[PDB]
Amino acid sequence: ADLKSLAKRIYEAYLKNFNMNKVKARVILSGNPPFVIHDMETLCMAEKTLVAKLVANGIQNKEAEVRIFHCCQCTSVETVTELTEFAKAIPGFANLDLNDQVTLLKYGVYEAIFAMLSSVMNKDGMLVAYGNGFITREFLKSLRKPFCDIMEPKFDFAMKFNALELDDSDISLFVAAIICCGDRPGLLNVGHIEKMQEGIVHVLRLHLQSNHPDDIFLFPKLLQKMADLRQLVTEHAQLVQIIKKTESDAALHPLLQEIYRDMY
Ligand SMILES: CCCCCC#CCC#CCC#CCC#CCCCC(=O)O
Repeated sequence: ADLKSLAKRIYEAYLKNFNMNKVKARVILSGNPPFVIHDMETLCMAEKTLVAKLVANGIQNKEAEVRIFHCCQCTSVETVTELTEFAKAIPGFANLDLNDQVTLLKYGVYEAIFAMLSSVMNKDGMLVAYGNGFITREFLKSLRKPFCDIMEPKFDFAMKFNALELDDSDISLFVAAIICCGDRPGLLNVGHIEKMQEGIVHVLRLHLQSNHPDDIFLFPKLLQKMADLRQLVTEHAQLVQIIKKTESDAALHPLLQEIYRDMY
């Protein structure tokens, strides 16, 4: 009935459940300041401070590229936990069957992750380790294949996404819409999910109209970004499969393995 109140509920749930938001990220990115990781020396320095356990194995430590990939996985795993609690604020989600809830999150989490990753990215690098590290885009590109191909497509998406100049009130509803997709494979009650999707997308459309009167096409632009994210995730899963088969040391967190299993 009152779509403005619903938009605010989602926004407040977004601020409460995600450790990073765009406002907090910009404060850090503008200038315990973040340690800058721009080469192997500064990577090893940062690890010894921020993730000492990971490099406390002496000569048995993993290769630098594998340690980085492992840190990315940890971030993903944490964002999954945050996304699962955020989903409860979406009208109708908690009323869905448990199996449908799992399915929606299975296919949505990485689309949501790459969307929200844009908030901690600029053209030179990205915030990591809960805002305490900044790793340069060029360093990540300098890694040996195939690890240098992980983040660059995400930077490419983020640069265009950030040019839309969304704020957290927009992003929170966008992430909600990502989760409420009625065309996910294997859904039980597609009808109820489609109605849930229609409701949240209705809220998103009205919010964008009020919050961005200067950009009349912003809503269709974001619909297209949702399609772009789906393709970005499919391509990411393909890369993860190559790493799994060709990099014996690059262990995949079990929760993420289940997410990728039978996805695409
Ligand atoms: C001392 C800390 C050093 C940080 C090193 C670093 C780094 C780079 C980074 C980072 C943040 C992130 C993320 C989510 C993701 C993803 C896709 C890949 C994983 C997955 O497939 O889940």
